[PDB]
Amino acid sequence: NLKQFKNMIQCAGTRTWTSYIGYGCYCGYGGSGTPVDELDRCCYTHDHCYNKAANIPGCNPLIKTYSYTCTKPNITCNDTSDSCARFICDCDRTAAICFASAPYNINNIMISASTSCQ
Amino acid sequence: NLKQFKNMIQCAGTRTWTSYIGYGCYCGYGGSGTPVDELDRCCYTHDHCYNKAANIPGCNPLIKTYSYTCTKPNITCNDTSDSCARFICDCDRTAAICFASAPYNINNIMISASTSCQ
Ligand SMILES: [Cl-]
Ligand SMILES: [Cl-]
Repeated sequence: NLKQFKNMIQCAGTRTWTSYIGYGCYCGYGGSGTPVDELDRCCYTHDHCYNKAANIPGCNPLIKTYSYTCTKPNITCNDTSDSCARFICDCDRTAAICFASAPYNINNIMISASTSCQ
Repeated sequence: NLKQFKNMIQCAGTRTWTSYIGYGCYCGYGGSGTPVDELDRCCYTHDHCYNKAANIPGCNPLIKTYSYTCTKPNITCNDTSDSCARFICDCDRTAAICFASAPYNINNIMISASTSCQ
């Protein structure tokens, strides 16, 4: 679920979830336009991943509790049988690692209302 | 913000927000397909409202705190000057009221993976 995604974020990276709350055109709730950079691209993919999760029976991306472990900075998704669980854990793990590896452009914090996200 | 929306939900209606965590094709996170009914259309509109809220400077739908009052079952949005606050409070008030007046088809709970939402 979301609380797990937040912990995965700090597991895999140096920045916590709050630094992404309002980044670019896609980090944080919804969004539109072209993802401004790699990081934004990360959030763009994650949004879609969550959308697809809904296409799975009894699967809610924000409340679904999955199984995972953190051996800082390593994240491991343990689910195999529970498809919904494995799918969402993958979404989050992917995003968490993506966030960690991508550069954070302070120039792109707060642009969702600018030409950039049109 | 989201916490204010939850309270608005039980202010205006009988059912609380948990009642709308996994309903139709659009209640809850994201969604796709055709809203199956009135209630689902309520959620469909809200989602769009939130994602339009981003096109406002310093406006994040999930964390922006606005001014509102609840005189059960009446919700009043107080903001005039703070455009972001005013716009978002409206999104939430509209949804909250829409949820209250719309019928709750239990038959439409858990269908996001079915043919209904494609
Ligand atoms: Cl398993
Ligand atoms: Cl005011």
